[PDB]
Amino acid sequence: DVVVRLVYDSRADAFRAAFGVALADAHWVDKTTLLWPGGENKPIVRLYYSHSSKVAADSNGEFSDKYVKLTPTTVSQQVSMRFPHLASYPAFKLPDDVNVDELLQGETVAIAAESDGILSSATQVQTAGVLDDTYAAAAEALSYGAQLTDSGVTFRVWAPTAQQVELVIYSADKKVIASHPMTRDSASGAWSWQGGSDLKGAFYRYAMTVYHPQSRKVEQYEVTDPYAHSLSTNSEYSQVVDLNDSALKPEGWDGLTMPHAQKTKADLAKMTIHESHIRDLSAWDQTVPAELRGKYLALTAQESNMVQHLKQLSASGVTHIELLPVFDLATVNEFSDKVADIQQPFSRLCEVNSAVKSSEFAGYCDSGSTVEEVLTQLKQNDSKDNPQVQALNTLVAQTDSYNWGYDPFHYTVPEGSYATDPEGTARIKEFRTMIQAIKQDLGMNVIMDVVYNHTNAAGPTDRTSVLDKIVPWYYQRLNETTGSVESATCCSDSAPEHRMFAKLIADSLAVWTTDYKIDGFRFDLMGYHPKAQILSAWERIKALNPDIYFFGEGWDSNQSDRFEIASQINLKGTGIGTFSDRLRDAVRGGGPFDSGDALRQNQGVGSGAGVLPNELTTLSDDQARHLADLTRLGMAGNLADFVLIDKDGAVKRGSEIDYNGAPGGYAADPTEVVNYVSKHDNQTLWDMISYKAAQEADLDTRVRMQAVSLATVMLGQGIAFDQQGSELLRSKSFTRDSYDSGDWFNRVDYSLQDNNYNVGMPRSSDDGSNYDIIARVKDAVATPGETELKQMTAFYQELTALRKSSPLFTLGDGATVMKRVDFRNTGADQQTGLLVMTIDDGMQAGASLDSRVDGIVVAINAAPESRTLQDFAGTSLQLSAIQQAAGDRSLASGVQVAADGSVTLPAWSVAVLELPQGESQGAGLPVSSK
Ligand SMILES: OC[C@H]1O[C@H](O[C@H]2[C@H](O)[C@@H](O)[C@@H](O[C@H]3[C@H](O)[C@@H](O)[C@@H](O)O[C@@H]3CO)O[C@@H]2CO)[C@H](O)[C@@H](O)[C@@H]1O
Ligand SMILES: OC[C@H]1O[C@H](O[C@H]2[C@H](O)[C@@H](O)[C@@H](O[C@H]3[C@H](O)[C@@H](O)[C@@H](O)O[C@@H]3CO)O[C@@H]2CO)[C@H](O)[C@@H](O)[C@@H]1O
Ligand SMILES: [Mg+2]
Ligand SMILES: [Mg+2]
Ligand SMILES: [Mg+2]
Ligand SMILES: [Mg+2]
Repeated sequence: DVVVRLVYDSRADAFRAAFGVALADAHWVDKTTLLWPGGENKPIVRLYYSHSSKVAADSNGEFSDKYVKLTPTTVSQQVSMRFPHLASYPAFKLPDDVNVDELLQGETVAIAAESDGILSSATQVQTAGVLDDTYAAAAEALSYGAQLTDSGVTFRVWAPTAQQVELVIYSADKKVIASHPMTRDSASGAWSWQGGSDLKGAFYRYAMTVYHPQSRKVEQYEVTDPYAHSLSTNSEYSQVVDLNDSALKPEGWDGLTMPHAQKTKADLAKMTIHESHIRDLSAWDQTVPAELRGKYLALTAQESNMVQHLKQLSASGVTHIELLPVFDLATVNEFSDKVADIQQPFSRLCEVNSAVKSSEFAGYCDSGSTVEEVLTQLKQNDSKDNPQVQALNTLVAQTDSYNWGYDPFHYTVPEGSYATDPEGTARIKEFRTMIQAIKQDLGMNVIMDVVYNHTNAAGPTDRTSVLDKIVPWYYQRLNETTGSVESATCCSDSAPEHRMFAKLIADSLAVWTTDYKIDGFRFDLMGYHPKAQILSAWERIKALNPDIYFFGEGWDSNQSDRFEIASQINLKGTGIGTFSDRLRDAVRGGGPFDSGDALRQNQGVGSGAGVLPNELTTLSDDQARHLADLTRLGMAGNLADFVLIDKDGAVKRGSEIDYNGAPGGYAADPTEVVNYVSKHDNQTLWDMISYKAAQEADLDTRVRMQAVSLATVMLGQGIAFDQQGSELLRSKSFTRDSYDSGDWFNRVDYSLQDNNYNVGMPRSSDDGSNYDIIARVKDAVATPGETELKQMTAFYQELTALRKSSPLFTLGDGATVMKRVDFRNTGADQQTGLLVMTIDDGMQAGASLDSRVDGIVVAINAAPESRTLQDFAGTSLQLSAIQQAAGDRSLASGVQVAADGSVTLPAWSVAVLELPQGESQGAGLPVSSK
C-alpha cells in the first residue's frame, strides 16, 4: 500500500507542521464505525495509532506509524439512535478483525490522503462511543470502589484505556506503604485488586499510566477513587470504609424513619421545602456553640436560636429541609490553617491570603481588628462610587470557608469542611448525626441538592480533575470539532449520556439513599441529563426506597440535538418534578437576567404590577392580567390540561397560556411542579420587592407584599419550595449571585435584629451594572427590624399552617385538581390583582377528603384597595379559624364576611375561607362548566 506523506530549521519543515494533526473531529463511535468529515470523498482514509508517542510524520513527510484501513460506509440505525448529532457525518468502516483494545491504549489519529498518498487533514479521535460499545455492558455488571467484604476488600476502578494501574496504599501519615499492580479484566476494562480486611481505614490512590488526548501524552499520576466513600482532609487521598460500621452511626440510626409520608401523590403534594446551607444556618448564630458554627452538628444545638426557629417552622408546616451541596465540594480548603473567616483577626487573613496582603487593605494586617469589624466600619462610606465592602469581601472570598459548593470533587463522600474533623471517617458519623437530628428532633424530611451535570475540573493537570484523569475524554461532554470540554453548565460539563457515568450517578444516589437515608434529590441543571437516564436512575433508586422523590431544574439545556433532555416539557407524566419558572416570574416580576432599570420596571403580581406602579414601569393592565393568568395556573399546579378563563375571557387550557413563547402549563400532576418565589439563585424575594415596589409602598406594605407573594406558593397545588430566611425578609444587599459572597452577604440573623439589608453594595463584577438602580431604590423605606421580622415569621407560619391543615390544598393528582379547583374574578372585567381560587369538597367532586369542610376559598388581594366579592353570597362561608385566631396579626386582619356571604378583603391581604361540613357532605363549590 501507499505511504501517506506530508521554531523550525527550514521553511520546508515549518510548512510540514502546518499539515499536521489539528482539532479532534473524528468520532470512533462503535467497534467498526468511525465518523469524520475530513475523510469525505477521499481515496485514502486510515486510522493511525501509536502506543507510546504521538502519531507523527517521520523525517521525510512519511506516516510510518501502524494504521488501519477505513472504507466508506453509511451510518447504521444503531449509531444514529445513539448519536443523532453525528448522524450527518461521513461514516467509515473498520475491518471487523481490528484489535480495538490495542488501539485504545494510546493515541489514535484519523488521517486522509489523496490517490497519490498526499495528506489533506489529520485529526484526533473521540473514543467515548467505542468505549461504551466495547466495554460498557461488561463494566456495568461490576461494582466499583474500595469494597470491604467478608473475605477482606476488593478494589475496582474502570480504566479501559489505561496502560497500567497500581493501587497505592498510604499510612495515616501519608507515607507509601505498598504499591500493587492491579489486575485488568479484558472484557470490561476494569482493574481490580483483592486483599485482606486489614486494609479497613487505609488511605489509597490509583497510580495511572494513561494517554490523555488533551496533552497527547501518556500521563503518570495518582488519582483518588471516583467511587470514594471516605477521604482524607481536602480530598487528597481516598479511604477504605464500610459505611455499615456501627462506629460510623449515631445511636438508633438503623431505625430512623422518614417523618413525612411520600408514598402517594397526595402525600407528595404536602411537601413544603426550606432550602438551606450549612453556613447560612449557623455561621452567625452566637447561640450555637462556637466550635459547631458552620458545621453539620450545629443542627444538634437544640437550645440555639437557629434550631428553635427551625423547630417552630416544622411545627407550623415546613416539612422538608433541602441542603445545598453537602457532597464533597472543591472550593473550600479543608485544611483549617489555610482558611480565614470574617470572625477571625485580620492578621490571620493576611497570613493566609497574599491578595489581601498586597491590596489597599494591607494596613489592616497589624491592626487588632477582626475582618468582620473592618467590614463593619467600611459600611458607613460604602456606596456606588466607593464599593469598599465588596472590594474587601471579594478578597476574603478566596480563602474563607464559604461557598454554595456547586463544585463537585467527589460525588459520594460528605463535604469535609462542614465536619469538626475533616481527616478520615469522622465526617460520616457527624453527617448522619445531622440527618438524624433533622428527621427525629426537627421532624422534617431531607432533600439533597446533587450536581451530576458537571465536574469541578477536567484535563490531566488540575488537582480536582478526577474522572477525566482516569478515563480521559469519556466522562465529560466535548465539542464535536475541537474535543474541548464544554462549559455550558458553568464548569466542566459531564456526559450522563455515557453508560458508565450514568452508572456512577445511580450508584452514588444508591449510597445517599441507603447509607445516608436521604428522602429526595434535587438535580442541578437536570436538563443536561437525558430523560432516559434520570428515569433509569429513578427506577433503580425506587428499588431501594420506594418513596424516594426526584426533582430538578428542567430548563432547556440546548442538548436536544444529542438526546431527549430531562426538561419540564419532556418529563410530563413521569412523576419527576421540575421547578416552575411560570408562577415564579409572574409573582416576582421580570426574570433572572434582568439588569439596570428593568429590575425596577418589571413589577410582579406580588409587587403591584398594574395596581401600584412605580415611577419607571410601563406595564399595561393587559400585561398585569397575563401575569395573574400564569399565577392562577400555577396555583392550580401548572397543569397542561387545566381549563381556566384567561384575561380576555377566553377558555384556555394551561398549555395555551403563553410563558415567553412557551406553553405555560406543562405538567400532568401538580406533584411534577415545584412552585417558588425565592431560591438561593438570583435576588431574594425581599430584594426583588425593594427593586420593584412603588416609592409610596411603606415598610408594612412591603412585608405584606412578601407574604402575599409567598401565599401564591404556599396555598397552591404545586409542591411548595422556598429559600431559607424568606420568613425573615432575608436580604443579600441586592446580590444576585451570592455563591462566593461569604458570610457577610449571605447572613441570616436568627436573633432577629435585621434582615441583612443595606450592608454594602454587592459584588461589582456581576452587579456593578445595577449600582445605579440600587442607589435609587435602596433607601426608600427603613430596614426591617425585630418587629417586622416577627410579623413576617407569623405571616409565614400562618400560610404553612393553612397548607398543612387540609388535604384540599394538596390534591396530588392532576385529574383531581381538574375536578375540584376553579377560579373566580377572571376575564376582562376582573379586579386586577385579586386571585380567588376555589377547591371543591362537595358531592359533585366525589368523596369528602376533609370531614371539617365542604369547600375552601383562597383569596389573595395583591392590591392597595379593599375588594368585595359577591361570588359566595347565600353560602355559609366562614373565615378559617387559624386566621381568626391570629387576630390583627393575621394576613386576614380586617377581612369581613357579611351575613349574606359577601366577603371584603383589605389591601395586601390573604384570606382562606371554608364551607363548614354538617351531618352529610354538602353541595360545596362545584367547578364551573366551560
Ligand atoms: O469558578 C467556577 C464557576 O464559578 C461560578 O459558577 C457558579 C455560579 O455562579 C453559581 O451561581 C452556581 O451556579 C449553579 C446554580 O446555583 C444552581 O442552582 C444551578 O443552576 O446550577 C448552577 C451551576 O451549577 O455555581 C456555579 C459553580 O460554582 C462562575 O459563575 C463560573 O463562571 C465559574 O466557572
Ligand atoms: O450555570 C451558571 C449560572 O448559574 C446561575 O444561573 C441560573 C439561573 O440563576 C437560574 O434561574 C436558571 O436560569 C433559568 C431560568 O430560571 C429559566 O426561566 C429559563 O430561562 O432558563 C434559565 C436557564 O437557561 O439557571 C441558570 C443556570 O444555572 C447563576 O445565577 C448564573 O450567574 C451562573 O452563570
Ligand atoms: Mg471538600
Ligand atoms: Mg469562598
Ligand atoms: Mg452541542
Ligand atoms: Mg368535606
